Order: sequence, then C-alpha cells, then structure tokens
Amino acid sequence: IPFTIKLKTCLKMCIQRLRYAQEKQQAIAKQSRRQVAQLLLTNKEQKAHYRVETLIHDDIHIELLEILELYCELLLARVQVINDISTEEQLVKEHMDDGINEAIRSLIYAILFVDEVKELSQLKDLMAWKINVEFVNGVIADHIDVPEKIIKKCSPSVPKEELVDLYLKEIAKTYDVPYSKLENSL
Repeated sequence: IPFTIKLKTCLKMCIQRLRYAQEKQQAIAKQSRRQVAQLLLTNKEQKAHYRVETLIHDDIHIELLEILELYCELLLARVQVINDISTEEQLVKEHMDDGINEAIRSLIYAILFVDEVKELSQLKDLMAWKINVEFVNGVIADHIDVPEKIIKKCSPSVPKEELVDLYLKEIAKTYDVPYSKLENSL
C-alpha cells in the first residue's frame, strides 16, 4: 500500500521481466543469425539483407533492455531516497548525482518502446503521483533530461550499408559461409 512498497514491488518485477526479455531476445537473435546464413547459402541476397536490417535493430533493442535493467537496479537500491522526492526541482537539483533523475526519466520514456514489459507503465503512474503529471509529460512528450543514448536506442537511425555488410561478414565467419555466397550479398 505505501508508496515505497509499491515502488519496490514494481522495480523488482521490472528487473525480472527485463532480464527475461533479454534472455529470450538474445536467443532469438542467435536464431536469426543462423537463418541469415541459410539465406546466403541459398542465394537469397535480398532477403538476407532485409533480415540483417531487422537483426541490427534487434541487437540495439537488447542493448536498451540491458541499460534499463541497470537503471531499475539503481532505483531499487535507492528506493528510500526517492520516497523523499515530491517535486521535479528536487529530482533535477538534488538527485542528478545519485543518477536517479536519469534513471527514472529513462524508464518512463522507454514505456512506449518496450511494450514487452508492461510493468514499466506502473513507474509512470507512481511518479505522476509522487511528483506530478507535468514531470511525466515532460519526459514522454519532450524527452526532458532523457539521455541521448536512450533516445537513440529507442529510435535508432537507418542502418548504413557499411554496418549491414559488417553483419553479413561476421555471420559468415560464425557459420563458415562459403566465400562466394557471402560476396554475392555484399
């Protein structure tokens, strides 16, 4: 019932869900790499390219999940301090050092981009009550104080052909794809 207890419960669940999502998505990414190799072996260059573009985004998303997990752990260890935060001014001026400002803003901003972890929405609800609605809207609508790294991993730019080629070459090494098959995809 108490705010501190509801927050602790929320953060713990977010950590478990984020860890599980990482595990699952990493395993799937591995399968995707095998499938790209199979596309290369069968001369399906166009499809292999499309699959790599998706894989690139999948890997970036996994990195996002890893960072969010760390932010959750940070907040979990400082839960008692967050209990003494009632305004955004306090958050930005008194909690920029302990990394709380950055951590909470990043998790709220991530809700829209990580629907696989529903509990993140609970953090928004909790902070909208603890601080105010203005704070949460500033994060979502205007990404105020949200780290550039988080904004980029939530919305990565188009993969350049150089990176796609690099992925193809690394997948070819992993799966011993014949030279001719990989070259035809570059």
